[PDB]
Amino acid sequence: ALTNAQILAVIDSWEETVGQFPVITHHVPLGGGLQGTLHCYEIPLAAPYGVGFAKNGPTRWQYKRTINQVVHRWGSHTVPFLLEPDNINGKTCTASHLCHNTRCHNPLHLCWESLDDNKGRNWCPGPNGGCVHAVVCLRQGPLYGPGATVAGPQQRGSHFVV
Amino acid sequence: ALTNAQILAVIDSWEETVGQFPVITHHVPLGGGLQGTLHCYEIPLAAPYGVGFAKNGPTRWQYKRTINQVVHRWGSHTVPFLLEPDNINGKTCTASHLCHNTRCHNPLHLCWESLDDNKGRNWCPGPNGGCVHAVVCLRQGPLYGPGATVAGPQQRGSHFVV
DNA sequence: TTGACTCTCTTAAGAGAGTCA
DNA sequence: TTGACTCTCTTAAGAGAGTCA
Ligand SMILES: [Mn+2]
Ligand SMILES: [Mn+2]
Ligand SMILES: [Zn+2]
Ligand SMILES: [Zn+2]
Ligand SMILES: [Zn+2]
Ligand SMILES: [Zn+2]
Repeated sequence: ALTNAQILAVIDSWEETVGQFPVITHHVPLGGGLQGTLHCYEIPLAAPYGVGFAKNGPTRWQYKRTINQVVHRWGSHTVPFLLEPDNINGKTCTASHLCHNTRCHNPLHLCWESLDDNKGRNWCPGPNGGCVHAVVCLRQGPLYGPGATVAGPQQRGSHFVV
Repeated sequence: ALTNAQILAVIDSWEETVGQFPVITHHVPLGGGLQGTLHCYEIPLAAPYGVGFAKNGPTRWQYKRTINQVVHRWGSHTVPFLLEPDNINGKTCTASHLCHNTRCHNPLHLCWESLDDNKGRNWCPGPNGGCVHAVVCLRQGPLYGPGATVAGPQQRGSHFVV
């Protein structure tokens, strides 16, 4: 809600509730042939999810609280960043999963960045494979690799140059 | 429907028309602090675009040919790949701009791959910066770099560990 | 047969808001 | 007030198909 005190109280209640989600250990590629361990705090698969939480999509949730007799609602991963600017360079700020695990709500696995920055982490080589993200990746992106390209650049005639 | 010879004739007509598009020389980052040059064959900004071409969206075009009284139509960048498989690993193949220039129709700047592989090239460090794409990038992706993250992972209490 | 427009759809990273009990 | 559902929207890489002359 409007007051900084009210916002801190929302963040604190959110953290307390998410802190009771089951902690699931995931072993993950870091890049460079190395492996690490992440501890994700995962929202349940089905109702009930926790005080204040409800599912609005297969992998989408919202957090809601009643303040001054009014309901206030947020995307479930946006709550840690309620005191941050909600845009950057004219682009909407988004909650970005460093662990690439949608159900996870561990704020130590989230950052707040443009949708382009967010998406791009899917292909990052990782913190031990050359990640250059200023807010560093926690793991190699799940889509990093050589790809599966069916056909490369080609011409039949002689009209084009690279 | 269309025979192999007829499909080859469609590709040849497409190449002959695109070959006459304005050729624009662009200096581009290759990764590793090096600069290279790409030559893009750019479809015009407004009609007329060239024989067989029409705009279906702000940055979308189609190629159309009528053969034996039947109208055939293709996405304007898909024509080089009409003799290739149209899916791989259960994913639809898409025309993917190695030059990251939508208006460009140079077939030496296109490859044919899943939409995820396609998107991922936006963040590639480039052919002289560590590209691991099996069909190699022609340039560093426009979105490669440290990013502009507004807020990183953080908690107010002590409920979480990474 | 052709040109120049029109419309909606896909994907996978993300969102907001309403209906009931 | 809190819970458990419903619906559609945004972005930026990509698509198919209709209408009229
Ligand atoms: Mn993400
Ligand atoms: Mn692309
Ligand atoms: Zn996590
Ligand atoms: Zn990274
Ligand atoms: Zn090009
Ligand atoms: Zn590459």
